[PDB]
Amino acid sequence: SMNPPPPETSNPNKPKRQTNQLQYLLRVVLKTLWKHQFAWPFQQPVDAVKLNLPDYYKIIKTPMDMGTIKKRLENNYYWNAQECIQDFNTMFTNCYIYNKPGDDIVLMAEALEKLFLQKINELPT
Ligand SMILES: Cn1cc(-c2ccccc2OCC2CC2)c2nn(CC3CCN(S(C)(=O)=O)CC3)cc2c1=O
Repeated sequence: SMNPPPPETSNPNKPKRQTNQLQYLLRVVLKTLWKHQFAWPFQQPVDAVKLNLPDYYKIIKTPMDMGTIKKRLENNYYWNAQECIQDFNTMFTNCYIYNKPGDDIVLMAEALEKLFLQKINELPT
């Protein structure tokens, strides 16, 4: 269909290894964004079938969403915090390059992104 398979969320052949930055990404960054009143469009992959968005996956090269990021963090999928930060950035980029600038979805992305960037400015060493 219009929708790709969702990104992989677990890695069965990697060690379990935390870093205090990965702990912060889950317990501070993701948890704060997840509970935000504007999170809901970003809590799962964009369902281009159900939302009737035939151009979405033509335009977006790297699908990403916070449900995938949440599962990745819970499964210790990321080897390092920069991989996770990259996924958040991708998610926001996708929204900004696809959607019309004055739309609610973009207003919502911006509020989430400000919060994200403020928490990343406080990323522990
Ligand atoms: C990340 N994302 C999520 C949703 C969405 C995924 C699941 C459920 C709802 C979703 O978007 C709802 C819109 C209200 C925020 C979505 N939907 N669309 C298509 C339209 C919907 C209507 N908006 S608008 C005029 O309201 O800003 C423009 C984009 C693009 C989307 C996107 O980039």
